[PDB]
Amino acid sequence: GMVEKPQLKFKSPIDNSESHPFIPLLKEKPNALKPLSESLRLVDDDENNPSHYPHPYEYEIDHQEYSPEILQIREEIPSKSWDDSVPIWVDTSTELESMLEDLKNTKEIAVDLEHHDYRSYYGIVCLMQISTRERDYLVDTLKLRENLHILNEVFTNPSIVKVFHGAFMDIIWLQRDLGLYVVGLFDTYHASKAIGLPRHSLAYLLENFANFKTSKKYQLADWRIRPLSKPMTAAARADTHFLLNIYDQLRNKLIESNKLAGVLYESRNVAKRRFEYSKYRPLTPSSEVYSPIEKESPWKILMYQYNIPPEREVLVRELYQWRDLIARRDDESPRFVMPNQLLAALVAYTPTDVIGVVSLTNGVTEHVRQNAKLLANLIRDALRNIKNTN
Ligand SMILES: Nc1ncnc2c1ncn2[C@@H]1O[C@H](COP(=O)(O)O)[C@@H](O)[C@H]1O
Ligand SMILES: [Mn+2]
Ligand SMILES: [Zn+2]
Repeated sequence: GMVEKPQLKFKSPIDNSESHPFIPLLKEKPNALKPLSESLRLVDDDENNPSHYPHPYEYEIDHQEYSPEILQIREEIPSKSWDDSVPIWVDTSTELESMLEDLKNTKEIAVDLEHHDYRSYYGIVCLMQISTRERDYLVDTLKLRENLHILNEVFTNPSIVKVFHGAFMDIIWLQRDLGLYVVGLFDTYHASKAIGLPRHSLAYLLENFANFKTSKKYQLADWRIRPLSKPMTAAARADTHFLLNIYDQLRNKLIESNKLAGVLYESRNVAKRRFEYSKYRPLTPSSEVYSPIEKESPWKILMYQYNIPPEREVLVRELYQWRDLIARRDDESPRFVMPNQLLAALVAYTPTDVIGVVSLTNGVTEHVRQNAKLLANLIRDALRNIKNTN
């Protein structure tokens, strides 16, 4: 019901302090063209972007040649009958070792991930789905967070195609939490765009090429929950179960129209994307680097102007910074700690005692309840500074 925070069980404790640029969790580097040595270094300051570590597989992604059977129009392979097998649950190092052995014997695999960001500061990968032509695997990325790095042997093997649909964030999530990278990517989203299909979503593809109606009733679900519910297990399996066949049809159509190279180019760039803490994000925002984005109100005085008075912007900002520090401290998301509507509510009514803060017509969060005095003090200070100054 309450769902105990899975972070508590991680072997390596999370760090939201952000005292340095992101450091790749990679310790071993298979399918390497350039030693891991030249990898873990640093790219000292510059106007464009401040000191940071580079993408450990950037070289191979540019140099590693593609498997020849990707440039060939081949007979497509139908997805396996859904009922002919059960998804294989993987949450043990041994189960993980056998799946790995199995993945090494493929020409291509379909991959997907499920993520959670409400009860975590940066967020956490809760599930990984991997399909072969024969079976569907469901990987518990919470319980095997520290072990999953061994999949790099396949995820970076250019001889095996890894099919994802719109992997722009997956690539980010894979390195940030599991130190996994991808070399040999084929993005079906970029494939759909190149061909010019009317719609480019996974759901559109599943409905038209696999006759599977999808449900947006899980892109808001809590993937941290163990065990997975039947309907959630089915929805996760569906993201990769039909993908290899969709891959065949799109690949062939691309070759047939001479647009494959462009898709592979687009895919290599999705794979080269690097993760960095907002504190060290490059000045000019680009699609080559990902830094945490605020899923809420515009930094400081929001545009959702709940009729936010003039003199009350210092207050607004202190609330924002306070919220962020607490979120980072307890490793929670800002909205869990205090949603903008509530932050706005405090600014609008400016309660100055505990009673005023907890009885806010809007209702209150646990963090605001536990810090009611601090907030009432913070607010009282803000007012006094107003009546004063001018
Ligand atoms: N519509 C959405 N709103 C919010 N988060 C989403 C949405 N779609 C996907 N996500 C997040 O992205 C993860 C992967 O979704 P997908 O790319 O559709 O497999 C989910 O488990 C969510 O954490
Ligand atoms: Mn996905
Ligand atoms: Zn999914």
